[PDB]
Amino acid sequence: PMEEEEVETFAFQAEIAQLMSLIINTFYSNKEIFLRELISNSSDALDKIRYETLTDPSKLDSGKELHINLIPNKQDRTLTIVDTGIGMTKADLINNLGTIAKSGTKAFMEALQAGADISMIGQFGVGFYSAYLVAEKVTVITKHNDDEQYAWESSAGGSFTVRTDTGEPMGRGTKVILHLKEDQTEYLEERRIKEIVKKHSQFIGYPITLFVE
Repeated sequence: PMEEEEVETFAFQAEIAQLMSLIINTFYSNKEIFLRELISNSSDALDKIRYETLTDPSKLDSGKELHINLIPNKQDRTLTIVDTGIGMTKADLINNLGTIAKSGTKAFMEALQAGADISMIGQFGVGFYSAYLVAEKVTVITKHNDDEQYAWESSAGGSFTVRTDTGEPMGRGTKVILHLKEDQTEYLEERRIKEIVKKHSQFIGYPITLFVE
């Protein structure tokens, strides 16, 4: 018979929701920043796992490769960004960069002592939301070794849903699926992608691969 997947609906915090409204209902010229910020999330996520392995190498069972993969789908009108980073936990998903702000990143304190550098955008509620400059809806599927695989999703409107993901398991890392707006079909070209990544993501200490259909 059918299975009833568990679902949970939350609302964006007041100022975040208004920011979401601002982004979508206002025209911006330099929309291309979306890729730079999203790549930063992936690299920072890779830095998280990078530092995990020095103190606990067994976290690499779910994957040792550290890279960013771009998968454009010209037929679906979707741009998929996948990384093999630390992945996100149910806590990190809901307490994302935006909900927790001006509170101070707790992990950063102990991470600093472990020898970690400042490369963890987990508080600044601005970078991640750049996805809505090009996409109408973004879904983020992630799994962290210490947690299950979850799917976060929202079409703005002040609300967002989270659910346990029964789909394809990535092992470890982050999968962000951007549903680009109809007027944003330019970012489905392999050339346009390279244009942005070379320019904005040139100083990435990890391999970047674009899968061109």
